[PDB]
Amino acid sequence: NQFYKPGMLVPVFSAAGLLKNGRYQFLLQQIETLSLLPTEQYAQLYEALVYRFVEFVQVLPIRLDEPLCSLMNEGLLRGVNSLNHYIQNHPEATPLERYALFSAGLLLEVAHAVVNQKIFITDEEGNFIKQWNPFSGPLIDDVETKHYKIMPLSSYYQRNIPSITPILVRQLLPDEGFLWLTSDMRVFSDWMQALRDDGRFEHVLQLFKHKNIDGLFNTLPALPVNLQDSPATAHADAFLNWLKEALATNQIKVNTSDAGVHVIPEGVFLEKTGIFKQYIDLHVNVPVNLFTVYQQFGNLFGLTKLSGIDYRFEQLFDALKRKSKMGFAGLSPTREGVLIADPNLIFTRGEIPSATYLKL
Amino acid sequence: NQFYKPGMLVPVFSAAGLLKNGRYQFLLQQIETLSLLPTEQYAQLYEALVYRFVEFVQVLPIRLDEPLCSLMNEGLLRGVNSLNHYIQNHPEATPLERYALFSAGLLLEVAHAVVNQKIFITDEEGNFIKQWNPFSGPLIDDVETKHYKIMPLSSYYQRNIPSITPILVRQLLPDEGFLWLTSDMRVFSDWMQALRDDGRFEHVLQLFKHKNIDGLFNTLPALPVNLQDSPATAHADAFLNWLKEALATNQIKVNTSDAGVHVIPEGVFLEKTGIFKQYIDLHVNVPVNLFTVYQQFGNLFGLTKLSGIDYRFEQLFDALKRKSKMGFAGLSPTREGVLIADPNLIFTRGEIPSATYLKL
Repeated sequence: NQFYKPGMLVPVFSAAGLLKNGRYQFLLQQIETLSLLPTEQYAQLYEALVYRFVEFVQVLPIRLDEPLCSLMNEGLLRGVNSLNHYIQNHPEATPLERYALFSAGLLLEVAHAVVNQKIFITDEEGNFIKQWNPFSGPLIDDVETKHYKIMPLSSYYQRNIPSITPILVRQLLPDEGFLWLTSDMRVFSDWMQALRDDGRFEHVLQLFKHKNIDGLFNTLPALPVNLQDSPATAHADAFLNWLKEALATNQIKVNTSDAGVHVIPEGVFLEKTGIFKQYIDLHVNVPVNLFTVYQQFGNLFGLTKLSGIDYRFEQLFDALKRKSKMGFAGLSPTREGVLIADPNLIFTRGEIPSATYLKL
Repeated sequence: NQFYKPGMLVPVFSAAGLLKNGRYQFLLQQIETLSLLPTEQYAQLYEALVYRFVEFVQVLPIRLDEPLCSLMNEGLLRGVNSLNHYIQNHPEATPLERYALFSAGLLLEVAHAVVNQKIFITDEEGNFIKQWNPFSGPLIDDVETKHYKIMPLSSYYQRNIPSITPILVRQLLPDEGFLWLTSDMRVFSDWMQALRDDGRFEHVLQLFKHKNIDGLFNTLPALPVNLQDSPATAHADAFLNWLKEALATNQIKVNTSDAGVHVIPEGVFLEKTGIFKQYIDLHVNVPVNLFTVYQQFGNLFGLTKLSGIDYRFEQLFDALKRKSKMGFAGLSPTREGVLIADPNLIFTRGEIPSATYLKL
């Protein structure tokens, strides 16, 4: 069992690459038999669904403290084992009911690919290229996408799971599959209810969750993932991890005159000669200058890339009069730095402070 | 204010036909000004959204005891009036926020087109041609669709509103519109929360619901709808209305030997020489024979049409021994009739009885 380490690069796999182990191919063979469908239709409906699911979730974990591959493997187990158990209780289950249950068990947690993290597509060095939009398709739609970073989000977006799930299910199901589900309104209704987690399928899905299910498959392999270093961002990764902990335990002034971090309605502002310098000056034994940490932060969030629209160089605008009375200015108002549009990538373990002095 | 009468035919309109009144064209002009968008983009994003919305909901009421056109008119008012009020409180609202709020207010109740009724597409006489699948597109996708019947459903499907809404919103929004919403995760999050009814937009949407909103538009016209008679089904319509009331007040044996109505897992069975004959024999002053009422029921539910897959001629299979001891049989087991796959079109005002003797 392998876990993601903050800041490492993950390779992208094809669904063929993720499904190559004999255990996954035996599961597909067993699903075909449970499906009651001819081979052409099993391939169209079930096989295509699995491949599109795996391509989409890749090796992402169900939650960030869970093992890699857990999203795909728990999906596949829930689907095959629920379907097997249900059939054993209801031998008359129709082909449509079977597809409905399988797809519900498979896709149950698919929204975790959206809410738990943002995915930064990078080059082999870790430089940001673009941010994955899961609603436009899987990572593999772009044949040049080879590596990505997992950027954790606060728990704030978990509230949207009930809205995201139905969208992503229709996005991932073959068109003919979704059309067939809509051809019976009672099945469709119970399928949509099943997908809502927290109807005829509620009992078996519950048994699955309490590990009380009779399974065809006990376990699925977790293939080894060669996580790689991110040399072009490493100091910026250490900076970010530090900033997250220090915000999580109120170690940093935010929104005051003194502080190098400000929350405005447009996001979280990180002032260069503020929060970055503070980090340098706190850590006297780490071998990096402000220039390099700031540049690497630029590399990490795509500050030079037009695709990185959420992360940009900004300047914000009493302060001078203060330095004249309390300092030596008596002998520019603007503050210089990086704006991150979604503070949930920075405040990942407590409340986002309210917007509160400097403006654009 | 016009209300739907059970069993009448509704004409189909084009969005151009539904939006022709000056008040709707003035609302669109005002929306363009509130949008902050150039004309090309307003047309792509807002105008296309409205036209696709109206085409989809046609003159359907928000609820079956509400006026015709109420779905489209409350949508349009909620959208324009919420957007106007919000802007007046937040003059800095971005173009994306404005589109988000407008689309949320517009589409809020769009799932009512799916859950409140089934729509039977008919010919000018009222003969069933096919059943509308709202997930495949609006009625006007088929250029031959000119008339339809509204077939009320029980309240059972209201539980699915939270799942149906997000699907139908993505289905109806221009692709570029949905993509733009997904480009900011905080806006997207608050938009999805707004769409969930029962975030930055919750306050204005609430004001709308409690009629505490400052509006640009007070009212929208309800165009007159020429509802038409359904001669090829009229006796079947009276039958159905009668069957619904009698089930709603336990006036009919169901699931017993004696009764002409049975609930099996596959739906509600209506026996020809049972429930149809009972109706004839209860109503000695209505001028119709069993043959005509049964045939017209066939016309109503498409029993001769392959598109009417939910409604079919069936035969189900003690009874003979009973007639030998208690009748004159001593001097076929099968029962003949119509199976309706979704009992929520028959039991529209109480619980569906449990499946309980005869089988396929």
